[PDB]
Amino acid sequence: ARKPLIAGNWKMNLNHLEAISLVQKIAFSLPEKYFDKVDVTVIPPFTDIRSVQTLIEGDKLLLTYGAQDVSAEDSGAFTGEISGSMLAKLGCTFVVVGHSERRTLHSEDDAVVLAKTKAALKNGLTPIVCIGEGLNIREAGEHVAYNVAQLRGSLDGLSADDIAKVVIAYEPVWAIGTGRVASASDAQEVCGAIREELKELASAEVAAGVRVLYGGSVNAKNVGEIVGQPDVDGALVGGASLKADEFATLSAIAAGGP
Amino acid sequence: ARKPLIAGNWKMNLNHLEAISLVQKIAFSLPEKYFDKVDVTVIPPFTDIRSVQTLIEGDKLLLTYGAQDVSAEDSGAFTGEISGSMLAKLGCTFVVVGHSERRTLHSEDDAVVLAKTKAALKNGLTPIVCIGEGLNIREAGEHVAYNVAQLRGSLDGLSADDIAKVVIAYEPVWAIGTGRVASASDAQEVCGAIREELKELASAEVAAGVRVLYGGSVNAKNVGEIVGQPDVDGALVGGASLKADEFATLSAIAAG
Ligand code: NA
Ligand code: NA
Repeated sequence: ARKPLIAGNWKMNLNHLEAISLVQKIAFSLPEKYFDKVDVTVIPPFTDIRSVQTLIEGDKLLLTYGAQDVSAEDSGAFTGEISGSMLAKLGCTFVVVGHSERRTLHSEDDAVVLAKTKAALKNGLTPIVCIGEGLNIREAGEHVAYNVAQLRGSLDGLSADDIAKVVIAYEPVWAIGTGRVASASDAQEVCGAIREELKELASAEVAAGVRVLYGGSVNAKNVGEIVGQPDVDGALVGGASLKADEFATLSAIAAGGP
Repeated sequence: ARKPLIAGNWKMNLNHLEAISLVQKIAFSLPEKYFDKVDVTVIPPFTDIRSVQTLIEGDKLLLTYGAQDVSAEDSGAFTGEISGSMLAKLGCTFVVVGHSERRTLHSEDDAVVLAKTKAALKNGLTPIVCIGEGLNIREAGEHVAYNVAQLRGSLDGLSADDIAKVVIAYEPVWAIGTGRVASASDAQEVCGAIREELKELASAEVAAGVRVLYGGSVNAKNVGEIVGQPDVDGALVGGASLKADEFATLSAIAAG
């Protein structure tokens, strides 16, 4: 009974004028009947969010939107950082936290991701909590255990009510940017284990409601068998999200077609 | 002479509505005649820049604006980062690089700051390159050498033409948000040392034109003595930049 979710992570691409054009094209390419069957959200750079807000609200589009990161702090002397309250006032629904690129390039560990998750929740945003193992962990066959500890650390101490407001994204690092998408059974194995660990972290009933996404080289050609898996509820899309035609097509596939 | 520069670093404060309100108030409070004697820029959070751009351009205000950070990378798979071309398209004039809060909380070293400086220059932005020593360095009397070392690292290998396009902000860490402003003579000591080092990294003529700011608990009461020093060309303002009247007053003081 979990509604599919497609989240388009633009990463560091597109100025505010290109952002408007991309969202216009996506909205025109994806017929409105599909939003009854799938949630579709675009996640632009911070500097683009205002422009996307005025478009989506002005035109009454059914796309939602979100941000690529958030500060763990409330307002204060944190030069360069963006607060949950700023994102909430812009009408963001989602915020990605702990993406692999930020865990590695900006030294975000599990405790930092937890603090960002809390800041998202305090401001009414839905955090997309990212986890995923490296090729070496995978090649050693210890990927399930690796992702479980990441999940435990990144949600540590949250109540059942709080966990019920998060989304989890499994993005194996070896699948980010590489054209090497996980097979459906690979995604299913880790996403099934994620939900099973959500049982202990916050009751079985909320475990069955939390949406778990696969991310990593997702496109219109591979999204179908991946999202079709019983424990995969959607996709965190990277490079495909910058291509209006492909992003709309893969979103419609995730919905189950017409 | 070098034209004074006042830069209001809002830090992580104000949503886009509050941003519109603050910029409107500053512009009303600082008469246009002052802009011939001082450059005044506001530096809002990324999410406020579109609203600030459209207001300043739309209502033809004389303030400029900038951002609080920029990526070293041109574009691509850097979730959460903002590129120099994104900022240039929004009409930003300045970008703060290497603020103490980012050097400490976000592990930005001299090499990262240099790369962000190059990305700023690549996109026609004016980087405000921040340097400054901690309390312990200062108490040992090692402050001048520490800041010169930081400066040489943050500009390593830049041409003289490229250095002429940067601004330097000396912000001792012990003065940031603490109310422990540097004395005028202490600010002059380091800012003069910075300009002296710029003569080596670039040239005498370039060093004579580069604007060197002081920051760290600046407000209307202490700005005058500090910016009146010969090698101090303005201020990088923290909390007072959020108070339109105070920010306008310290700007008018800086203009003479
Ligand atoms: Na599914
Ligand atoms: Na001066």
